[PDB]
Amino acid sequence: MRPSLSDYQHVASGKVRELYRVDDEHLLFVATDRISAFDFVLDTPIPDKGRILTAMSVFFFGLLTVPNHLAGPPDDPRIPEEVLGRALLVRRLDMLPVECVARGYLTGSGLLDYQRTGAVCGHVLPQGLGEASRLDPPLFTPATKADIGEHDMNVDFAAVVGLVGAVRANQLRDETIKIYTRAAAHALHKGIILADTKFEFGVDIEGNLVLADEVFTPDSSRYWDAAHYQPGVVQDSFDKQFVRNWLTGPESGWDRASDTPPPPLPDEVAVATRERYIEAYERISGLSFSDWIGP
Repeated sequence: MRPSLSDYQHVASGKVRELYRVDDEHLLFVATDRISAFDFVLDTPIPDKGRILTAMSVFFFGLLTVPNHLAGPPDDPRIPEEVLGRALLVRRLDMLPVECVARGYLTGSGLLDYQRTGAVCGHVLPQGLGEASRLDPPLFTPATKADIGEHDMNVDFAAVVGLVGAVRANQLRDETIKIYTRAAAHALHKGIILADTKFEFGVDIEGNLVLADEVFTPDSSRYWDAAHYQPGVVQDSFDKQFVRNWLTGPESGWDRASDTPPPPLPDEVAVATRERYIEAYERISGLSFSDWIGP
């Protein structure tokens, strides 16, 4: 009753997720409890973070109408007991080499590019925008993965055409904006702003576009509390602000500008952070995390 994880072949690790081969046409997509802050994977895990983000991704896959890479239910017998609730059975796709990012608000590298050049990913914007400015319409701001440990590189629409084809590039742009708009409106209705989001897509055997990776997690998207949205200043991270504040506060003993690895988190900060994840999940999904499956 359920295989061991050791029965599958590890094929890729990210900082936070792992991928295993199940057979020629299926993979096991595993979320860990690791958390990243200031581009460091922290020493301290967040309990149940992997299960909560898996629950979130499954919810949004269900909410969206577009084809996705899920290949079975969250309790599929192919999933080992050890990763139950934080692993998904998915179909193998030919992945497209584009980070498909939508921005509803101007922050991070999008804001920085604008402040440097007046444009973001080929979009020449109005003068006078700033931190957390609302963008209307939302922008397609594609990026490509760089070297290990390097940030993704922002690129323009012509670069996407060169990567995947002219018609496919149009399709990626249209789908990215459409599904971001739907999910952002849903979340905002529940009091959470999805400020931006990153998608990865693949193509199936028939040439069909399929949404893959994870969707609208607080790792793939900037979550903000709508009740405190204030254009012109930096918005708190809904999920990670307790972690960021402790690390840069007087108790950590850590100098962020040293680029030395940060120290472990207090247990109470890790537990509070877990609670923020559960809060975001339950408010967005209308479901109870106590009903989500586990070992």
